[PDB]
Amino acid sequence: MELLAKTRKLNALLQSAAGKPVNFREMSDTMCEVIEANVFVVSRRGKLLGYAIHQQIENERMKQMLAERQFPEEYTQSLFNITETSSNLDVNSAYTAFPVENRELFGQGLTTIVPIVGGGERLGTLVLARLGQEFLDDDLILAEYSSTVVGMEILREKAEEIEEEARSKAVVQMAISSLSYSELEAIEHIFEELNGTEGLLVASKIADRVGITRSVIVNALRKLESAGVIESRSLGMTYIKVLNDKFLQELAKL
Amino acid sequence: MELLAKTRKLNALLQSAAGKPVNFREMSDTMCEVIEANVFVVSRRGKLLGYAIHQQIENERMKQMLAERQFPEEYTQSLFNITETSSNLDVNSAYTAFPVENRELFGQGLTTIVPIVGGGERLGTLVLARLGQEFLDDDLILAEYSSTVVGMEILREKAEEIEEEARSKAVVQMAISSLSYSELEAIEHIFEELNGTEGLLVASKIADRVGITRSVIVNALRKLESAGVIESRSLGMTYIKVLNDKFLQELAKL
Amino acid sequence: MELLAKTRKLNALLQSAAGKPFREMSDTMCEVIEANVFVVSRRGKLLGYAIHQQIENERMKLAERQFPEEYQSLFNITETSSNLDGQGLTTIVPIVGGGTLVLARLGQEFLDDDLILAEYSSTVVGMEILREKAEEIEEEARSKAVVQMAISSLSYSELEAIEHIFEELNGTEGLLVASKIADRVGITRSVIVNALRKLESAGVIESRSLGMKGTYIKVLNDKFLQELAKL
Amino acid sequence: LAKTRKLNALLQSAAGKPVNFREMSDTMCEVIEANVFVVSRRGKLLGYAIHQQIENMLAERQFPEEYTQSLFNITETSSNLDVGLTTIVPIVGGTLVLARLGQEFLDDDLILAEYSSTVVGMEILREKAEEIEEEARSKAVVQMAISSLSYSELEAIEHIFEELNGTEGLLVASKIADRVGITRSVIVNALRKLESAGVIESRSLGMKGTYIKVLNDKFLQELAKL
Repeated sequence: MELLAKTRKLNALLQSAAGKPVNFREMSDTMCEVIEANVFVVSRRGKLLGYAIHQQIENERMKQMLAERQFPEEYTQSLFNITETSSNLDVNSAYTAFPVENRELFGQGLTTIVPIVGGGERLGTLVLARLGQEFLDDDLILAEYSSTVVGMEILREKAEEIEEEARSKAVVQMAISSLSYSELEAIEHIFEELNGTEGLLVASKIADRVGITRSVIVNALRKLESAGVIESRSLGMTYIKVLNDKFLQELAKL
Repeated sequence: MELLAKTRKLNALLQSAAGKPVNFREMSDTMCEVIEANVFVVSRRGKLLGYAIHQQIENERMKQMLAERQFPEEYTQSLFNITETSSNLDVNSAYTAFPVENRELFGQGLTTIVPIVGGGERLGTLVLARLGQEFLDDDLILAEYSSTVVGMEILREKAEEIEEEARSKAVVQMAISSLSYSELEAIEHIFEELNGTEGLLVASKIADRVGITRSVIVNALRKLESAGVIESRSLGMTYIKVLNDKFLQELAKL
Repeated sequence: MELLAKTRKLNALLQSAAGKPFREMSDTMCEVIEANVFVVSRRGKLLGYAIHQQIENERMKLAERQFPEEYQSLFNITETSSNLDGQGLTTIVPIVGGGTLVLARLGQEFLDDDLILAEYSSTVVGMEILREKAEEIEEEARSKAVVQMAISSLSYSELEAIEHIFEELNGTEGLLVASKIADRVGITRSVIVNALRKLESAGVIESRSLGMKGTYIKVLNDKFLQELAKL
Repeated sequence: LAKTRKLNALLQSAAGKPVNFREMSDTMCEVIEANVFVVSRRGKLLGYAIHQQIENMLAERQFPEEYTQSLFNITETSSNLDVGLTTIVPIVGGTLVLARLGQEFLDDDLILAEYSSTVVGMEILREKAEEIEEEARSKAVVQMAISSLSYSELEAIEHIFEELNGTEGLLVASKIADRVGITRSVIVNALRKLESAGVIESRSLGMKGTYIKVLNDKFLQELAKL
């Protein structure tokens, strides 16, 4: 049919959103439009990475599930049993997206569960729901097309995390490479006095501890701030803020 | 009726290849199978990023340009004029994938040109060729859906190449931070004597013609070999080989 | 007679001035040697000096930071040469090997009490000149690494933005209107925002706003735009 | 005795480049003529050299606990401490300890003992600074290599060295593909990226598999998260 129309739009979104970064919200919105049904891109753990509502049913049980952006733990592990595409599931199924729970009112309450694979592993679960039309081969082409693209974008987000988790640690260590012996001993006792990420630094409370100059403490802060690890601010008679997630971790290796 | 059957085949490859290739040969092979037509994924400058033949054509006019993995300059800048899916462009054209001398046999010979765009930038050009019948909405979906994925895969490669081209320089620079002054000036004169990637390191004069210790050259070479920059092999009278594309470039800064 | 008192002092200055090197090391010798000090580079440059009596001859007077050179006998003076050149005298102790220490004084002529305070110092100087280079190549290369790390975090579009951003600034600092760059190539402004963050994350730049007037950006790395000028 | 200042001059006027203060201990031991014992503040024998071998555990790396704490509160130069003479000179900006049964301890012997005690400090600080230099750089390269990976081969690398259970070992081809379900070409691309940064140095051995040897001290550790 003129399914070609609904694919060009789905493609047109992807044909700019391609590259960085990954936006599951705007992506689920387009699926919601071209599949003409509710969309729930669900993580392995049951977390909602993105979603979009085409037809909204007024139910405190459901809209709440959407509020934590988390599905019930029992229902989450149930998706693992679904290995292949399971189309048009009934309101009396253990997989339905319609715990209404007066299901007589919901005769046309349908549910489609397409697993989201990145080849090597099941990365998530695409959940559909609709009250108007049956899920045909037409609606499955768009659902599976999307599920494949989601899988790539989940594997990308997970790849880019591992990349940056290591990159951030790398620049932290290079910043440490800059320090002298005293400057390191300085930095250690500095962030012990703070005991966290933010705080005010009493530079006179140190520099008497070991007899090392307060000017040494200045180098140690500039070198870190030079590599963007921190950023200090002149505050009365010094405020420092850590700009790196892994800085505190790598520092705690005495 | 199932276009779905032809989409599952295409989807099956895509997810089961998300694990980092990128392989345009594998992609082209499947398209050629599900689209049921010849596939030519063309780079911006005419290079074939990938291909797969469904129907063996008979001219060595094409069998040589295919053997060269490169399209003519004239035909390439012709592809820029195509801004959107052009379907079934005769054999009488300037866009046809069948440039022949004997055209009277290729009346049913056709061509379809789907552009490949991402981020806003025209990345490549998908080209289809078939003798059978005209490309239907059936094939146009599979063509456009493929051309969309090829787009975001080209963008992956360009971002991962930057990821690597810059990382490689970082490893080089990090190895240079290990050197002393004498250790550095040694490396400078070593690869001034080589005048290339590989060569034999005499150093019987090269070291003491300028007056550089033969032991400080070892430490300098061991440090470079530590970061995987180089790799030396032994002999009576040392052979060296640069394993980093960007090492020489970064070293050309005094 | 106890030279220990004069060598305990000199030593108690180097333990404190351990690392972070010659402007203050020259003051060190000028005090304990009690003579003018001139720490001269292998090629003439003044790495540090300190004056004790200050002959106001002005055939010499140092903001040149470079002598009228060629001076070449520090060439030729391979050993400590005491009391060269009234008693306007000079002691020249070599540091060159693998710079040069020059002492000047009106009065005594170093005695034998001695250059052993100068030779002692002249050795420590050499170790700190060797420290200078090692702790320079360390930083000059590591900075280039941080920059390349920052660039590796960019996408193709995020890079295209950066290439244009600092092609507009025409220098180190300046105001940036993120408005128009998005219109010159047709890429999202959020891309420009994302690109600037990745640089600012590694401390390459700083980027804080000026309202709708624009965003002010200041490059904090000496090696950024250099490495950026490579295709 | 200006040559006696020139002894200590060119003995470490090399100076330089790396830090080998075992070669420093004999420099003092030859010229102060002494048994030299460069001791860390906590107790480890950072270096030593013996001119006068005594018919007398140095084997090794630390001293008697409350002999070290005795040295700690020797805040000043104290020569001829008897018991076989003894001289203890502080090293701080470590501890230098001398001993002899010969020309006592001259105050010229003290000059060279005190002057050396200063140069030691500088080279302890230099060694310590250029060690933290290394230890951090040794981690930076590992993390650099790890950033090159993606989802699958991080998981591949995680399982590989988990099975290796140590530094070196043989990897049985595709026996590993069972336990992660990813293409096994992924494993190769993983091992290649690591050894491209000097983290490993592998070797293929035909139908047996592939041998691998970790070359980075900090790789095994940093990989342990997870």
